[PDB]
Amino acid sequence: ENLYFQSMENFNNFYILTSKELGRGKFAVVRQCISKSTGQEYAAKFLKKRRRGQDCRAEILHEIAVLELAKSCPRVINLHEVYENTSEIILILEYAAGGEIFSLCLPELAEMVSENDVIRLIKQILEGVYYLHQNNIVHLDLKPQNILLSSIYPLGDIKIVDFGMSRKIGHACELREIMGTPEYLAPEILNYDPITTATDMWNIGIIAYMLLTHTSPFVGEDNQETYLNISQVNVDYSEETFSSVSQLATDFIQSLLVKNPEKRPTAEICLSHSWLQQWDFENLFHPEETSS
Ligand SMILES: O=C(O)CSc1ncnc2cc(-c3cc4ccccc4s3)sc12
Repeated sequence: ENLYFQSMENFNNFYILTSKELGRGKFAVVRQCISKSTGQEYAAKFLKKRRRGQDCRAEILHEIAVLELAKSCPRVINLHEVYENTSEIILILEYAAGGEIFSLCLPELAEMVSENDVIRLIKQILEGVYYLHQNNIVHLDLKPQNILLSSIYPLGDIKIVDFGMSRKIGHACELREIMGTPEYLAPEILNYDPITTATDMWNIGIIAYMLLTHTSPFVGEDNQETYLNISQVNVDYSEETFSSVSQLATDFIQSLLVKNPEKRPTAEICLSHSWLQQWDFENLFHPEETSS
């Protein structure tokens, strides 16, 4: 195999890895790096070209092609550079210093996140997913671990990451598809129904539910119970779980967590939801009744 991307010798001339390991999966590791020339921080993602006995360089090229298309969208993590060695393709990504939005979904941080914050983060996620869907990209892995923040103190802006599972509308629900984290899989995936933009909208429903309740809508004692919860759309909307959650947020979640993907609103329709309509109080409102 000949290498396509910039050499490893150039990587090590231009960047130094730091002792901050950001992430590790079976066939990928993310490590913080610093430009030796500017001191700017980046995330270096090391993708193995050989996985499960399969040559994956074509799939990695398709993933880079999707990041490259979304680089005008500030809700999507930006790709800076690409390097390659014998076993890895290395993505130099924008560093999202706040880490995962998942942290905001733990009971511990609940008291540090307002309704205002949750409304803004969901609006920013919808802006990203709107942009992807207008370009016929379905992300298909929008778990809260795949939405990052530019900062937590104070609360910054969202960055969608990890286009490993992304496809076009109408692609087959193959073996890769049906191997997400069980609790985050849409009902149409459990039924090997075809890929829809509606699958991402299901996941935005889950993210809102988790930010607002600090609980998982679908997870059970075991995968069997998780799969029953999803396939039956068995969701806890109890007075105890929702005592401090507004009706408008409940409406937003309930419009997305529906079994039939065709009944879920689009990203565009979600951006017009009454829950997300808020006036910045520091701006001067111009009413319908003019002074003239
Ligand atoms: O998985 C991927 O496809 C890319 S992951 C990634 N990309 C860009 N910037 C950051 C910052 C991270 C952070 C993770 C983490 C964990 C603890 C404290 C701070 C942080 S900041 S992960 C990441």
